[PDB]
Amino acid sequence: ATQGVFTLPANTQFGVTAFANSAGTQTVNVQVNNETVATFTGQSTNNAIIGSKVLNSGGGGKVQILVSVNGRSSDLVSAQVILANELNFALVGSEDSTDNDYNDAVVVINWPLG
Amino acid sequence: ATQGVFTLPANTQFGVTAFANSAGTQTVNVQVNNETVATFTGQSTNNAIIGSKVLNSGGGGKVQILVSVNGRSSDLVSAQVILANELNFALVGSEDSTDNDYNDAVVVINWPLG
Amino acid sequence: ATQGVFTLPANTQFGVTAFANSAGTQTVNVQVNNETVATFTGQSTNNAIIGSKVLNSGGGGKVQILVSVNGRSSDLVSAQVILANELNFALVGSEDSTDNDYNDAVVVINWPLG
Amino acid sequence: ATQGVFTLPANTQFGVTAFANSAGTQTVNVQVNNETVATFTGQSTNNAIIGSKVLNSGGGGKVQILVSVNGRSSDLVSAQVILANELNFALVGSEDSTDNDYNDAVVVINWPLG
Ligand SMILES: CO[C@@H]1O[C@@H](C)[C@@H](O)[C@@H](O)[C@@H]1O
Ligand SMILES: CO[C@@H]1O[C@@H](C)[C@@H](O)[C@@H](O)[C@@H]1O
Ligand SMILES: CO[C@@H]1O[C@@H](C)[C@@H](O)[C@@H](O)[C@@H]1O
Ligand SMILES: CO[C@@H]1O[C@@H](C)[C@@H](O)[C@@H](O)[C@@H]1O
Ligand SMILES: [Ca+2]
Ligand SMILES: [Ca+2]
Ligand SMILES: [Ca+2]
Ligand SMILES: [Ca+2]
Ligand SMILES: [Ca+2]
Ligand SMILES: [Ca+2]
Ligand SMILES: [Ca+2]
Ligand SMILES: [Ca+2]
Repeated sequence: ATQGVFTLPANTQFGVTAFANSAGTQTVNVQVNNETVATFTGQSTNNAIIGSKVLNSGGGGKVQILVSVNGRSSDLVSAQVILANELNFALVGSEDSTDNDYNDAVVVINWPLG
Repeated sequence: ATQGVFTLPANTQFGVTAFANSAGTQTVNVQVNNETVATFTGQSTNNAIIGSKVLNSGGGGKVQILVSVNGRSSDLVSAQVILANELNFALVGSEDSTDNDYNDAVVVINWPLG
Repeated sequence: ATQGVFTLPANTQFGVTAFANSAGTQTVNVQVNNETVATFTGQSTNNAIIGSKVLNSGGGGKVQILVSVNGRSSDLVSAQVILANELNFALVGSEDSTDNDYNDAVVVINWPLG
Repeated sequence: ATQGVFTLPANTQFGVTAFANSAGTQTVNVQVNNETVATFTGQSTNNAIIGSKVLNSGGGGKVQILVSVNGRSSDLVSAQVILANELNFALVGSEDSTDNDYNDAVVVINWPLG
């Protein structure tokens, strides 16, 4: 199945934060309604934050996360969880190799903000 | 029900990251096996990161998040989600007032690292 | 926080299924747009299905689960999870006593159908 | 990523329930520590329950769900959600055709029981 794609409510501010846990340098691409709006590039084997930004979901609400290492697309896993029918988390893990820890880049999307 | 309490595998490193979205200064206490190991204090209405640390779950694996604003306990909501039977997110939201956005402090715990 | 309340897309068919794990007879009330549309009454200490029905979320999309045992409201826990940005689960546990297993009535809501 | 594989606590009773939403007849295979312990076969386009059993997780706690239609493996999506650090749901969807609704067989695993 496709992973890393989420439908947010329209015109909503959201946070996106990425962490790295790999020998490989991670590139996280964030798209909103099919346009790249953020890029995080970094490397850590100890969960360093490689980016955190506030974005708007726009008219369409479509948010897509892609992860690559040296140009190779990482395999993604994702889900959305809603707490108290209002607090949302869109969650991504990614795997750049074959150990299947799925933490090589970890991406957390959160809304609402403010 | 009690919220903000999670059982991690023993002696395992985990990331804890807190975000703020409130007029109130947030205090996030992180306890491992019933002892405070970290406290994050900060203020933001724009999802600023008020703390991010790597911690160890210790022998018992018990991790508890408590949130307060000027000595008043916030109401917590939480859940744990596991992707691909391997990547874990323990998620906390909190409410310090009456609008019920539950984002006033948001805490994300992730494991494994590395 | 309020638990057991979920916002579904309007005019959408959904499944609701309840399981019992308690000495006490469970009465699960399902409200759609603030009107009772199903009542499941049963008893089991071994996960018997006490109801499974197809319902419609109607104009407003509001679904609420309440559980009582001998007329006393059980404490609820809940969350929603979405897989592949499409497959939805709204999940409820309930506690009728002091052992905090939260499984005394378990309620699973799933959509879409068909 | 591999989907439909879950680690339960050892030697633990759990519920497994399968629902169908497809023109295709669903065959759901349940394995405990790499051996089949149940098979559910049925058809519905209205969320009928095609199986519900109580099973034991065995010494290793490994539970796997596989779904096929007329011998063809369905694509799976899955996650586990834990409420109140106690109440567990392991969730599977599956897709047998081209519409990507992932509901064609839906499997819910719940524990603890009792
Ligand atoms: C080469 O493998 C990459 O780096 C290692 C240090 C591990 O983090 C592994 O999960 C990652 O996929
Ligand atoms: C006074 O209320 C607090 O501050 C506001 C600016 C909002 O973030 C609200 O959610 C928060 O509870
Ligand atoms: C009296 O307590 C009720 O029945 C027992 C058999 C247990 O299922 C317990 O969780 C439940 O709350
Ligand atoms: C042929 O397609 C199968 O049957 C249809 C009635 C739908 O349920 C579709 O999701 C399913 O994959
Ligand atoms: Ca890896
Ligand atoms: Ca890694
Ligand atoms: Ca608030
Ligand atoms: Ca707020
Ligand atoms: Ca109980
Ligand atoms: Ca019980
Ligand atoms: Ca389908
Ligand atoms: Ca279908």
